[PDB]
Amino acid sequence: QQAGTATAENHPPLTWQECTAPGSCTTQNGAVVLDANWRWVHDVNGYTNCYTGNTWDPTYCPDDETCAQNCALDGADYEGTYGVTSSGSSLKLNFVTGSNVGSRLYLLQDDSTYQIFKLLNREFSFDVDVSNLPCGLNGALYFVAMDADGGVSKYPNNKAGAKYGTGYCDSQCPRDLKFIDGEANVEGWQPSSNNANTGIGDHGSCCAEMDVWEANSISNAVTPHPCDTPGQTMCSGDDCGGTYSNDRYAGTCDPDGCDFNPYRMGNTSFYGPGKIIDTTKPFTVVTQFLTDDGTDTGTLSEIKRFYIQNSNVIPQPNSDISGVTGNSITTEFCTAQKQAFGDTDDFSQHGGLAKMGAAMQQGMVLVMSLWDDYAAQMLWLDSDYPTDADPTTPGIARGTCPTDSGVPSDVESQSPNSYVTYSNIKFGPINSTFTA
Ligand SMILES: OC[C@H]1O[C@@H](O[C@H]2[C@H](O)[C@@H](O)[C@H](O[C@H]3[C@H](O)[C@@H](O)[C@H](O[C@H]4[C@H](O)[C@@H](O)[C@H](O[C@H]5[C@H](O)[C@@H](O)[C@H](O)O[C@@H]5CO)O[C@@H]4CO)O[C@@H]3CO)O[C@@H]2CO)[C@H](O)[C@@H](O)[C@@H]1O
Ligand SMILES: *[C@@H]1O[C@H](CO)[C@@H](O[C@@H]2O[C@H](CO)[C@@H](O[C@@H]3O[C@H](CO)[C@@H](O)[C@H](O)[C@@H]3O)[C@H](O)[C@H]2NC(C)=O)[C@H](O)[C@H]1NC(C)=O
Ligand SMILES: OC[C@H]1O[C@@H](O[C@H]2[C@H](O)[C@@H](O)[C@H](O[C@H]3[C@H](O)[C@@H](O)[C@H](O)O[C@@H]3CO)O[C@@H]2CO)[C@H](O)[C@@H](O)[C@@H]1O
Ligand SMILES: *[C@@H]1O[C@H](CO)[C@@H](O[C@@H]2O[C@H](CO)[C@@H](O)[C@H](O)[C@H]2NC(C)=O)[C@H](O)[C@H]1NC(C)=O
Repeated sequence: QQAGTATAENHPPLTWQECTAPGSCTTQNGAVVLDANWRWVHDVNGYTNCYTGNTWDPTYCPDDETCAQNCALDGADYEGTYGVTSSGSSLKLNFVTGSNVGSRLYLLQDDSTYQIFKLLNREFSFDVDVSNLPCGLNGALYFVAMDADGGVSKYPNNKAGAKYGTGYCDSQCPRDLKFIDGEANVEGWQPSSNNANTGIGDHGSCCAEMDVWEANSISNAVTPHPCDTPGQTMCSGDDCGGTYSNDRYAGTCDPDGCDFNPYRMGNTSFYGPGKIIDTTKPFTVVTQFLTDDGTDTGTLSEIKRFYIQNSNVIPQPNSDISGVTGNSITTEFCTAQKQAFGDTDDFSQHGGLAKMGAAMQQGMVLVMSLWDDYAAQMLWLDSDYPTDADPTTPGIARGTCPTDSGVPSDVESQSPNSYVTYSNIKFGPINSTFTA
């Protein structure tokens, strides 16, 4: 994709902190950028769309390469079109703005380069307000093994780069992306039946993903997802696997992950409105990525979670699922959880924590997003899933929402002013970001 000139691009600023020890932190002046899929794509020599609704225009896009040469990604009116604002260390993502639904943003080191985090033997903390996230919505904060430059050094026909939010990948090997590896996704494009703005092409973009936070006011989950190749790679067709291929398990990435959602793990009292972590008010989420020998070069061995609300430091609750002990993600936990729930252990198949840690070694980009779910209505996060199962069977119930909830047309109409706000990001050594 070319860099368009019709709408100006300016990245909202966002501060965050690096800490060396508890109470000893310094401020980084970051910024965020909107993902390429949200942008106008048009003729590089004019203003005619290359893509409208969910249709490519063959005049500009007779094939993937020509399309990328002929078409430009343009700038974003962050507040007015996309409902994205920032102030100091706070980033607020509104749900519906006009016809736009949510957003996906990346943290920048500079105007052409994503910030890279090396998570091994480190701790990441942030504050969040999920109070205005009802059933069916997901405010996500997570890491993916994207290239820092958005692909530009590898793919000459990508001139837009990180400045325009190119290069996304995740453990679903998403095929909905309009540009992957300097090519458009026109040649095998199939418009979505239920989303007027989207489709699925032959190309997908795979990489490992550490889902630190997927949540609404009902439920949350923390979920690593390994891939066979840790960093960004292209896949083709149904061999991509992931949510939108014929078979989610056909590819090189684990689409399910090894998840810890306290409600799903048998403690419904812990997280939600008025609960131990009371989602009607903001709180702090701390996540630690521990290694087997406690050093920067050890193998990822344990992912731990603490919450802070009203100055009370509260560990993740223990699992109350038979056979599955503790409050953290480890190989033992993941093996046990898949067995107890009767779920396929695709996590182990794609290298588990060892491959997650390999991705962490490559460096990962911070993503903050807000979305609703055309495939599964977020039922996997906040309801009973699958819907044919007995909600009393361990693993089925993940939150309080009914199985009719979360249909995009319903929640976009009923809760347009929903939002998620992330703030006070802190990163550093274990125990450096909070009062252990
Ligand atoms: O007026 C300006 C300009 O508009 C152009 O039209 C734009 C329009 O402005 C945008 O609102 C619209 O944005 C949608 C994108 O087309 C669409 O691809 C994107 O799809 C999302 C999907 O809705 C969402 O569920 C999905 O969520 C992912 C999360 O982000 C991740 O965190 C999680 O891990 O995984 C989930 C599921 O995959 O992400 C996809 C994107 O990958 O939704 C956008 C918001 O509604 O784009 C239009 C262009 O297509 C118009 O063309 C111009 O003429 C005009 O100037
Ligand atoms: C759901 O999860 C919550 C949070 O983990 C559980 O509450 C916690 O239960 C533990 C074990 O009983 C409590 O720990 C104990 O505290 C007492 C008194 O301070 C101390 O004597 C013991 O040595 C132990 O440390 C803990 O206080 C409590 N945490 C909170 C924040 O309330 C709860 O039991 C779980 N509910 C269900 C139904 O499983
Ligand atoms: O964000 C990427 C896509 O996510 C899809 O949600 C999936 C979750 O990311 C994944 O962790 C969850 O895995 C389930 C699994 O499907 C189920 O069989 C097992 O019992 O529990 C796992 C943990 O909840 O799967 C869901 C659904 O595929 C979104 O549906 C999709 O829109 C989005 O692009
Ligand atoms: C981070 O702080 C925690 C909590 O103070 C430390 O964990 C404690 O470690 C001691 C042994 O060194 C144990 O007796 C306690 O039971 C632990 N508490 C908890 C909550 O786990 C931990 O060692 C610190 N990490 C580092 C790298 O210093």
